[PDB]
Amino acid sequence: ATGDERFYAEHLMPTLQGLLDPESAHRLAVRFTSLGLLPRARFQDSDMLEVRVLGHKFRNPVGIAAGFDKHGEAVDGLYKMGFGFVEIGSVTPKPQEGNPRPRVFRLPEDQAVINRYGFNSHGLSVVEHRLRARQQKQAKLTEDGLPLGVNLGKNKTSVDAAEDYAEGVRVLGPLADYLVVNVSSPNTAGLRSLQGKAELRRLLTKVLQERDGLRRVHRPAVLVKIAPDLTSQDKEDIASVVKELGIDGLIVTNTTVSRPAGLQGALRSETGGLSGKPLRDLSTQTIREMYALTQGRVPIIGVGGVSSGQDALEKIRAGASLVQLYTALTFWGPPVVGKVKRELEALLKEQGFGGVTDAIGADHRR
Ligand SMILES: Cc1cc2nc3c(=O)[nH]c(=O)nc-3n(C[C@H](O)[C@H](O)[C@H](O)COP(=O)(O)O)c2cc1C
Ligand SMILES: COC(=O)/C(C)=C/CC/C(C)=C/Cc1c(O)c(Cl)c(C)c(C=O)c1O
Ligand SMILES: O=C(O)c1cc(=O)[nH]c(=O)[nH]1
Repeated sequence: ATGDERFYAEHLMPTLQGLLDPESAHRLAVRFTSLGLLPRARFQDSDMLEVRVLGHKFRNPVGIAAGFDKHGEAVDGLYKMGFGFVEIGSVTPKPQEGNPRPRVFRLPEDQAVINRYGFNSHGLSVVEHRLRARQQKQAKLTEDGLPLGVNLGKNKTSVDAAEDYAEGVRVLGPLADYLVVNVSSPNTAGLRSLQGKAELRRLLTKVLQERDGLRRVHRPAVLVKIAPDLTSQDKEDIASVVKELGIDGLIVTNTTVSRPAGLQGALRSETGGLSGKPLRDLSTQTIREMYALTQGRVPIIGVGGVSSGQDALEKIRAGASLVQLYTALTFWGPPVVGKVKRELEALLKEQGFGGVTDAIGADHRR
């Protein structure tokens, strides 16, 4: 372990969190990232960490989850942190404010966060222009194993959900290596009902048609991001639709509306999605289920409570080809990225895997 890891985790981050309200801290973190006010990412990615999936090379399998850089303001700073891929968003078609403040809450005793942002978004046009300003820089990054994902949401007041996602595909699809159809935010009324079989098939047919209409060089993979709170029936239905339509992958999972027994944080009963440690194993089990239901043939990006190499490898062994983290960054700061990667490499060696690829879904073959 490094001096920076300890300094950030034990001193700098908790001291600053003591001084800054959650959303102010989030805004400052985005600003610091965009400005490159970041510690040295000392860890060099080994060949063992490379993954080929979704029509792309990923230099390492650790990405930043959606919701950190909602508006595509900090993409390059996120690569400088050592993330193998960056996901921005969620982005809505029209700009919208989201919910009133406060709308993000720390649960320090649980290493968790609850948020009810409600898709605060600069909107498609602003994000489009932001991504266009660095489009060729991104093309080079992608070629060098550092892909970009764009996560799409829907406006609060929109009368046609499928048309919102279609607009996102048309506007940001040409700027993305992959798109995410986010049907799992707990903070937009009626959104999670789009995970239902009939609604999902209709929505995804339209999304895929719009994607297929993009020029070849500008044609992204399409993934669906799902909740950790689905019934067994819901999961069976999603797997069926994914296979029927040839959806490129799944992101598993969004935040939970559950409140696991044992939460200690004073703010545990705030409305919103819960992330971090209490979500971890619920998310891992959802990855495990979805991998089995799709016969290991559908790439999964595993997300929820990853804060160590062990957390990452558990999701990989459960069936994730790639992982993301967010809440761990909020507690431990930028050095957490190198920590996860270093620990993951060590564990892969210890468990006799030649690399990440060999470990994907390994628990299912035990
Ligand atoms: C403050 C906050 C905002 C988020 N915003 C989004 C979002 O806009 N779109 C999305 O798909 N997921 C969003 N998420 C969910 C994360 O992408 C991720 O699925 C979830 O937090 C679990 O990972 P973690 O435990 O590493 O944070 C957000 C999470 C947090 C904590
Ligand atoms: C990348 O940011 C940094 O390196 C530093 C030192 C940021 C200072 C502000 C800070 C202590 C942020 C921690 C924090 C938070 O405390 C909370 Cl609650 C959230 C939601 C986020 C979202 O990114 C978050 O980053
Ligand atoms: O904007 C939000 O509230 C949000 C979206 C999402 O998909 N997940 C989440 O936890 N929050």
